[PDB]
Parts: sequence; C-alpha cells; structure tokens
Amino acid sequence: GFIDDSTLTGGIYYWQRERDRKDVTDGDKYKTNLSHSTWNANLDFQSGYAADMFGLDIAAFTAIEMAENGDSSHPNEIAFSKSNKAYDEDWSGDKSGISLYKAAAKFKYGPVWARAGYIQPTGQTLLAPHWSFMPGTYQGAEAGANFDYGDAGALSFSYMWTNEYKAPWHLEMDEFYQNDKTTKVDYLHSFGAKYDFKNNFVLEAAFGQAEGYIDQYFAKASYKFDIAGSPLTTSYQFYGTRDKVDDRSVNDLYDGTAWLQALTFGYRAADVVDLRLEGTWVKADGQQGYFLQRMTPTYASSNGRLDIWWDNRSDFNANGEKAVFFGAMYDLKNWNLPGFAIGASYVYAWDAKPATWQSNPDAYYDKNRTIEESAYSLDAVYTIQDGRAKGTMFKLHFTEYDNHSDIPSWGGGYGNIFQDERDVKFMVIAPFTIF
Ligand SMILES: CCCCCCCCOCCOCCOCCOCCO
Ligand SMILES: [Mg+2]
Ligand SMILES: [Mg+2]
Ligand SMILES: [Mg+2]
Repeated sequence: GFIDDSTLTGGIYYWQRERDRKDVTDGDKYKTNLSHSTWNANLDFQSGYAADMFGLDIAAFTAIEMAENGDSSHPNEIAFSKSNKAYDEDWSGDKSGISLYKAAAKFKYGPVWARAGYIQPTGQTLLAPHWSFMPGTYQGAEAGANFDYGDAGALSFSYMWTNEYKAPWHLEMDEFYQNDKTTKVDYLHSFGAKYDFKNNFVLEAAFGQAEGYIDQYFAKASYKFDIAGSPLTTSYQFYGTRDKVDDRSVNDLYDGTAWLQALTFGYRAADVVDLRLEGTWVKADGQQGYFLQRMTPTYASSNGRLDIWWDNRSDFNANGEKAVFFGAMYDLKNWNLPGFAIGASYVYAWDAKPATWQSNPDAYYDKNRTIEESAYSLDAVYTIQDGRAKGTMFKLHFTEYDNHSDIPSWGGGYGNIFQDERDVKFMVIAPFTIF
C-alpha cells in the first residue's frame, strides 16, 4: 500500500565544461564563452497508493558551484541563475542553491489518474519541462486515462493546465507573458492522445494553447520491422505553431503557420553499432525567423515536446532550413570492454533564411540571403558494470560547430544563430537507492 510501496532514490552529479565562440567583430578571436565546474545532488520520494487511490510525491535538488572563469557567460543551466525569476533574467551571474522540483498529490480511480501541485507533464500532451540533470517544474494539474483493448490496441489521453513554471536553473516560479515580457498569458494548457496498434505501429497527436496568444500542434507516426533479425525503427514527426498577434508590434512572431517536420531511421548493426539517420525541414515566415516548440517566446519561460535532439550545439531551426544528421555509437564489448562505447556524429544544413521583416534591421540584414551551418561531435562513455557503484556513468562529448557566414552572433535577421564554437563537456552521474 501507501507505505509499503514507497521508494526513495537520488543521485550525485558532476559537470565540467569549456566552450569558446568566434567574435567576428574583434578579428575572429575564439573567446571564452563557458568555463565552470558544478555539482548537483537530488532526493526523490515517491509513495505508494493508499487504497490504490491516493499518494504523494516530494523531491528536491541542490546545485553547488566549484569553479567558474571570470569570462564565463550566464546562466550556464547547471548552476542556478543569479536571477531567480525567468522574466527578471539579466545574464549577469550564476549561484548555488536548493530547489523543490516535485511536490504533488496523485490519484487513481479505475482507468483514470491525476496529479496536482508542483509537477512535470507525464501523459500525452505537448507541454514539457526543460531538462538539465533534473527537470523544470509547473504549477498546475494533469488528468488522463488508459484503455486497453487487448490485441486491438490501447488508447491513452490526458489534459494539463498550468499558470506558472520554473526551469531547473531558476529557484522561483514566474508567470507567462508575450514577447514583450509585460502582456499577460493567463495559462498554458494542452490535450493529447496516443494509440498503440500493438503491431509496432503507433500514432500520437496533441494540441496546446498559450491563452490569448499562441496555438500549438504535434503529430507523430512510428513503425518498426525486422531486417535480418534486428529492428529498423522509423518515424515521421510534425510540429506547428500559429500566433494571434499580426499587427507588426513587438509581439507579432509568425506569419501564417510555422512548422518543423522530421524523418528518423535507427538500426543496430551486427549487434554492436547503433546508427542514426535523421532530417528536418522548417518554415518560419514573419518577424521571429525560427521555429519554437514552446508556446511562450522568452528564453526559459516554458518548454514543449520535441523528439529531435542531435547534441551538435545549433538548433538548425531557421526559416526554410533543411538539415541532415548521421550518428554512430560503437559498443566495445567484443574488444572485451563491456560498458565502454565510442561515437561520432555529423550535421549539414542548408537554405537557412532570416526573418521576413525587421523593424530596426542591422547592417547585415538581407531579406533574401540563404546560409548554411554544419557540425561534428565525438563521444566516449563508460558505465560501471558491477560492484558498489554499478551503473555510475562517465561521459565526454566534444563538438566543433561552424557557421558558414560572416554575420556576427545573433545578427542579420538570424536571431537564433551564433558563430563558430568549440565545446567540451565532461559529466559523471552516480544514482543511488535509499529504499
Ligand atoms: C492550421 C492547423 C494546422 C494543423 C496541422 C496538422 C496537425 C495535426 O495534429 C493536430 C491535432 O490537433 C487537433 C486540433 O484541435 C482543435 C483545433 O481547433 C481548436 C480551436 O481552433
Ligand atoms: Mg544487430
Ligand atoms: Mg566488434
Ligand atoms: Mg565559421
């Protein structure tokens, strides 16, 4: 029951990074952009259900700075921002702290479930937290249902409503606003569904809104089949967004519907190497000039579901842009190094356009330009196989990112693109169980 089925788990985390970026307004100096060493640690209590109907979850984490270079930018998203509320953010520093990231009543009744309080989305909608080591947190509620039809498939759906949020690098919640940071968005809500036909074919879709401002869409089809005894997995994904401000004010983001479509393939070869081939295509006409999967435009103010992630620094999400990604991860078990893996990946993207109009354009703004970007990354991972520290993981990731233009960072009507970088991340993740 509620006591007997309780669990208490957590982890200790270590992160060290060095990233530099080209300033094409001072020669082309690769200047320090991030340089810090930071710890996290968390405790997560999840109760059982009294009478199979009522429970409680409570979880908290701390972040402790260890080193930071004076030229490191802020916030680094592993420590806490010195600005506790997202809409106060002024980019001037980072700090240590303790955050309550889960605190919720949970309910079950037949096929129905619900959660309320300080929560993460967990069902079928398109709301989502940001993830660092730990997730961001919404103030609100979600309810959903699950119906199993045996071999004929299974249906799930849910609805969530929220009026405040905090990213994992913010110690306090803030409300929602339009692009101007002052016109109120009273709530975000979303409804979605999933149908699993139990033949490896699965459909998902969802709709969301930011009150008075943005309508958001999500749809995904996936399928897998065996090729030579091993599954090839495929998916088609659609993300869309439309706004309700088209007067050419600061709050006017998109002309028409903006969207991102994607195709993915995955396959494990010779039972030893995981291969990925993926591509994306974006349309984002209007003042902003890039696609967002979240329903509020300001950095850190909320997040939305996005199943595409290439860990190659850029978002590759500019108006018109096409991108293709290839990744390989090689399991070294047959060299008798079980738990050891090495990888490499590459991206090439073309046809990236800027915003279609600008109110105070800069020297470099050219409505009809197109640009390109590319990147490649290397990866090394080791997970402890047995003993006291079984499952503790060490990871090293290197990216080299190349902007194929001379436009300075964030300039030219390309408001989400920055300049060439080199990035190195080292992390350690050490989970534990108390009971
Ligand atoms: C201009 C709309 C484009 C939508 C693209 C297709 C996305 C497929 O999934 C969307 C599922 O959403 C269902 C719509 O929900 C109701 C919308 O109407 C509500 C008020 O306008
Ligand atoms: Mg295989
Ligand atoms: Mg081999
Ligand atoms: Mg370059």
